[PDB]
Amino acid sequence: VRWKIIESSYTFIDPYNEKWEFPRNNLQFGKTLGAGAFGKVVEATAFGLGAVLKVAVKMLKSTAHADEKEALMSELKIMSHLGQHENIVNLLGACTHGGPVLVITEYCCYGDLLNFLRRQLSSRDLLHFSSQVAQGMAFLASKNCIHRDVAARNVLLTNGHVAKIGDFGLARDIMNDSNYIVRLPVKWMAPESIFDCVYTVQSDVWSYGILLWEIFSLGLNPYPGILVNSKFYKLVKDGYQMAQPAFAPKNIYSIMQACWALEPTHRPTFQQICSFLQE
Ligand SMILES: CONC(=O)c1cn(C2CCCCC2)c2nc(Nc3ccc(CCN4CCCC4)cc3)ncc2c1=O
Repeated sequence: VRWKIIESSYTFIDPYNEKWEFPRNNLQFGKTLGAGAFGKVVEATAFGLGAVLKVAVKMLKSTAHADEKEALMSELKIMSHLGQHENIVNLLGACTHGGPVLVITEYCCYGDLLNFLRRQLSSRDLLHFSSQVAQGMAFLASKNCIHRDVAARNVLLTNGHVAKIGDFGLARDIMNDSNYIVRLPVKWMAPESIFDCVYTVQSDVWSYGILLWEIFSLGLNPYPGILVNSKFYKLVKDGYQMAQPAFAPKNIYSIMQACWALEPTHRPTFQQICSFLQE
């Protein structure tokens, strides 16, 4: 679904600090980048932030009620508490008074990784995206935070084509995206998450392996030509794994295979992945 802080790094608190408040009159809205069922994000210019800056602003749609306004405040609260990292879309501000709740984050000018992969690209660039995402994920794991939608569509590229992850669950067009199965991104999910609804850092690691396959296939849909149905679930349960992508060095495919261990404890950690990638 969306990002979640779990217990045991140690979790002292379950996450609004008004230090983040920014005046909404100092934002000018531009184009819409995307929207979900209850949320949307627009690009904006913010004047005097922290500096005149292109930023992304997340807000509710008209269709949202108090339940959704709370999920948005709850996302703002998680973001305020995690702290900053180069490979996360960072919180910059919020407007929680004088109007609808606005959450202000870094704008990533190159858009999403999936579309970038699909549109020259070098092997070193692919390895960098892979490392950048792994670093963001190790950061989250170090904060006892689970992502639960790791996927190329959910990695953004900013200046220097540096990759960032973020919690885009409220602004993700889920209802009109057939990769979410009546709604879960099943082709990216670990078996324990499909068959037991269990979600852990290790389940995120499985999804990371799927992301790697997307990157090194240059954006193929996972499990090419295979429909999500009974046969699909039996395959993954029975240990079926996608073939090595055309642009993956064998050592990178070995990371995927490791991420896809059926036993979650036999999967690597994100720090181990970063370490191996740096080598
Ligand atoms: C924590 O809250 N932040 C988010 O939800 C953000 C959402 N999205 C997005 C995450 C992906 C899903 C949508 C919001 C962002 N997209 C960009 N960059 C971006 C630029 C261009 C495109 C393409 C725009 N066009 C596509 C067709 C018509 C418009 C997409 C993303 N920069 C930041 C964010 C968030 O902080």
